[PDB]
Amino acid sequence: SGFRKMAFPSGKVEGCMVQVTCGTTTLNGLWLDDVVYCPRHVICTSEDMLNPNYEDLLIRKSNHNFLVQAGNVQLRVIGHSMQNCVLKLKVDTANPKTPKYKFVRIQPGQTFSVLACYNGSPSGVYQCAMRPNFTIKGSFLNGSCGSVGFNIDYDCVSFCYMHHMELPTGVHAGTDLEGNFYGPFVDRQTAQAAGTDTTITVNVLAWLYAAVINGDRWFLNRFTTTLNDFNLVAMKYNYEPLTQDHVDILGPLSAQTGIAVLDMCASLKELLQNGMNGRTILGSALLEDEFTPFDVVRQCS
Amino acid sequence: SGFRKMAFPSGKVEGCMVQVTCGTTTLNGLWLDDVVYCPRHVICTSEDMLNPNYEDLLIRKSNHNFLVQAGNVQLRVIGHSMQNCVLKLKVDTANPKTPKYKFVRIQPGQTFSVLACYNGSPSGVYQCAMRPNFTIKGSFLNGSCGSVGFNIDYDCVSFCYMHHMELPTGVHAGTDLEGNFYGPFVDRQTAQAAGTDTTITVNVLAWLYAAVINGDRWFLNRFTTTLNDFNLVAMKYNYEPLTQDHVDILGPLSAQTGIAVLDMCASLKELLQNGMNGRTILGSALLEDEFTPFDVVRQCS
Ligand SMILES: *[C@H](O)[C@H](C[C@@H]1CCNC1=O)NC(=O)[C@H](CC1CCCCC1)NC(=O)OCc1ccccc1
Ligand SMILES: *[C@H](O)[C@H](C[C@@H]1CCNC1=O)NC(=O)[C@H](CC1CCCCC1)NC(=O)OCc1ccccc1
Repeated sequence: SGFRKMAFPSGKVEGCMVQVTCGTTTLNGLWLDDVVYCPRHVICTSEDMLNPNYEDLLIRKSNHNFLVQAGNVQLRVIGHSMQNCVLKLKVDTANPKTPKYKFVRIQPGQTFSVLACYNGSPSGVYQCAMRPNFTIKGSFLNGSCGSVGFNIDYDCVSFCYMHHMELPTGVHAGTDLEGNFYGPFVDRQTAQAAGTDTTITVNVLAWLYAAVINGDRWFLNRFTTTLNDFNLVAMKYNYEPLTQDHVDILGPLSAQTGIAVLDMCASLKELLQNGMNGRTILGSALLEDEFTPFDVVRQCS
Repeated sequence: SGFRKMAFPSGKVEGCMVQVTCGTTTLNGLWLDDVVYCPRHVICTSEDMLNPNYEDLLIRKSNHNFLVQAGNVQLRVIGHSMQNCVLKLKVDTANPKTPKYKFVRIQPGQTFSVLACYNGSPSGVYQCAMRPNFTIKGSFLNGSCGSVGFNIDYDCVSFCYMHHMELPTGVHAGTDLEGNFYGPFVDRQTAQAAGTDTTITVNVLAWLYAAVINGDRWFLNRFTTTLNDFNLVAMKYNYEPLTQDHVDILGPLSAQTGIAVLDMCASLKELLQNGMNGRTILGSALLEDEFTPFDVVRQCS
C-alpha cells in the first residue's frame, strides 16, 4: 500500500544523454543510434535571439561548430540538420546503449517522467503533467535545456518532451522530440506568457480512486450526480469538462472499488463546494490532478 | 526555477537488481560484485513466520534452495550466510555493472530515493524520508521486498535501506544494507506498530527557504524569535526541537536568501498558529517536511 508520486526508472534514458556545445552555449542532447537531438536555439548568439532566423544561422554553421561529448569521449559530428525546433546531429558512432524507443506527442493531462540533466549528466528524475495550457511545472536551471521527458512501456522508451525555456511565471515550455512546441510558444526571447490553466478533472477523479484503494473514505457520500450537472460544477470551479471517454477510462478503477464514476463525481462536487475542513487525502490538503488513471492502476496494482 | 520532489537517477542501481527465489517466496535482491543481498525472511515458510528461528531455518537450507535470476540468466549460488536480518548469497559471477558504492545507516530526517522493484525488475523511483519513528511512507506491494533506498554522491551509490514489511497503518519498515532494522522492529509477523510521529523541523525550514528562493514570500514577517522560545512552540505542535547543529546546517540557505534562521523560525511560528488561510507554498496547502537542506541546495542551485 501507499501512494507516492513515482517516476519511471531512468536508466535507459541516462545512457542516451550527451553534452552539446556550440560556440559559448552548452546544453544537453539525446543520443539515439547515430543521431543527437537537441534544441535548435543552441546555435543562437546571445545578441541575435530576440528574433533569430534559424535557417540562416544553421547555413552559417559547419560540423566542426558542434562539440558532442558522451561521458568524456568526444563525438565527431558528420552531419547536421534541423527539424522544426530541434537540431539533429549525425555522429559517426551509434549509441550502443540505444534502447527500444518511440517519439510520441502527448495530449494535455498526460504525465511523463523528466530526467533533468546539466552538461550531459543526469541530475534527478521527477514526474510531470502536460497542463491544459501546454506548460509543465518543472524544476529546471540554466543548462537544463535538452533534458527530456519520457514514459516507459515494457522496455520501449516513449520520448515525449524536450526542454527549451522557462516562462515568466516560472513554468516551462518545450517540444516533442520532432521539434514541435507544445502550445503556442516559439523559440525566441519575447513576451510569450502561459495562458490561464484549468484543473484536469479525470486525473483528480483517478486520484480520489487511489485514495479509496488506500483507505481514505471520509469524502465519500451516497449521492450520485449526472454528467450534465457535474460539468456545470466543473465550469464554476475551472475544471475540464468530464467526457464520456474519460468516464470509460476510469472503468477499471471504478470496478476495483465498486464506486461508479458518477458516484465519485458527487463526492468531488461536495469537496469543491465545501473544501476539506482540515482533512487530508493521501497526504494532501488540496485536490491533486497530476496522476492519470494509468498512473493509479500501475501503482495501486 | 521550480521546486519538485526529485529522486536521484536510478540507472546505477537498476543494473544491480536481481530476483531471489526460495521455495514458494520471491522477492528482490541487490547484486553487488559476487554477493546478492536480500531480506532473510525469504527463507520463511508461510506457517513458521509467526515466530521463526532464522539460524535453524538457514542451517536447513543449501545453495540449491536459492534461485537467482539476473534478467533471464540464472545465477548459481556458491555460498550463503546471514548478517542480522539480511541474507547474503555468494554467486559465481561478479556483477559487471557494480557501481562505486557504500553502505550507510541514515539518521531520521534524512531522505533517499527508493527504486521499487517486483521480480527483480525496477518498476518506479520516488523520494522518501526516514520519519522520526523510523518508518517510511513508501509505496510497496507484495513482492517489493528487497527494493532498496539510496543516495548518490558523484557516482558513488550510498545504499541505506532495504524493504522488509508494511505496518498496520500502511507505512513501511526495513533495514540498512547490513541487516539492522531502523527502529524497534523485528522480522516476524506480530503486533508491532509505528509509534507516534513528529514533524522534522529542520526540513520544514529548508522547504520554506526553497519557497523564498522560488518567489513565495507571503509568509515572511519582520519578527525574529530566539531558539528557546521557538522550541516551546515546536513542542506544542509536535515538531522536533531545533538544535544549534540544525541552525548551522541551514547556513548556506540563510546566506543565499539573506533571511536568518531565527527570522525564518518566526515565520514558521506564525504559520503553525494561524495556518495558511487558503494560501499555498510551493503548490502545497500544508507544511512539508521531506526535503533536507541538502535536497534544497541541490535543486535550487
Ligand atoms: C536552457 O538551458 C534554458 C533553460 C531555462 C533557464 C532557467 N530555467 C529554464 O528552464 N533556456 C533558456 O535559457 C531560454 C533560452 C532562449 C529560448 C528562446 C530562444 C532563444 C534562447 N530562455 C529562457 O528560458 O528565458 C527565461 C529565463 C528564466 C529564468 C532564468 C533564465 C531565463
Ligand atoms: C515483501 O515483499 C512484503 C512487502 C509488503 C507487502 C505489502 N506491502 C509491503 O510492503 N513483505 C511482507 O509481506 C511481510 C512478510 C513478513 C515480514 C516479517 C517476517 C515474516 C515475513 N509482511 C507484512 O508486511 O505484513 C503486513 C502486510 C500488509 C499488507 C499486505 C500484506 C502484508
